[PDB]
Amino acid sequence: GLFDIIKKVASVIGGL
Amino acid sequence: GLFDIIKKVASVIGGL
Amino acid sequence: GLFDIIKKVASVIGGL
Amino acid sequence: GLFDIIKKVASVIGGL
Amino acid sequence: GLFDIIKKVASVIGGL
Amino acid sequence: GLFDIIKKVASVIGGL
Amino acid sequence: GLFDIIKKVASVIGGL
Amino acid sequence: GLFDIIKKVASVIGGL
Amino acid sequence: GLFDIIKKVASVIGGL
Repeated sequence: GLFDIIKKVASVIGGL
Repeated sequence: GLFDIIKKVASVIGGL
Repeated sequence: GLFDIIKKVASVIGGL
Repeated sequence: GLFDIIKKVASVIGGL
Repeated sequence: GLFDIIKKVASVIGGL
Repeated sequence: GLFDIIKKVASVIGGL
Repeated sequence: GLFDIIKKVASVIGGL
Repeated sequence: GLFDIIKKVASVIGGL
Repeated sequence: GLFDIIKKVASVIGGL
């Protein structure tokens, strides 16, 4: 039982 | 039992 | 039981 | 009477 | 009577 | 009568 | 004789 | 004779 | 003879 919401985000990823 | 919200965010990731 | 909210944020990650 | 010029721009909007 | 020029700009908006 | 010029700028907005 | 490798990069250019 | 490696990078360029 | 490595970096350039 978990709730997760990722919303209205923008990113410039130099890593990963 | 957990609630997580990540909202209206932006980033320039040099690490990772 | 936990609530987490990350909201209206920006960062320039030099470490990680 | 007004002049407006938005030129050579790029952005990563976390808000709005 | 006004003149506005926004030129050669970039941003990572965490607010708004 | 006003002149405004915003030129060659960058920012990482934590407030707003 | 030179070696050049540009790898896994992303950018938001306000200039140029 | 030179070796150059630009790796896992990101930037928000206000100048240039 | 030279070796150069620019790695896991981020920046917000206000000058240049």
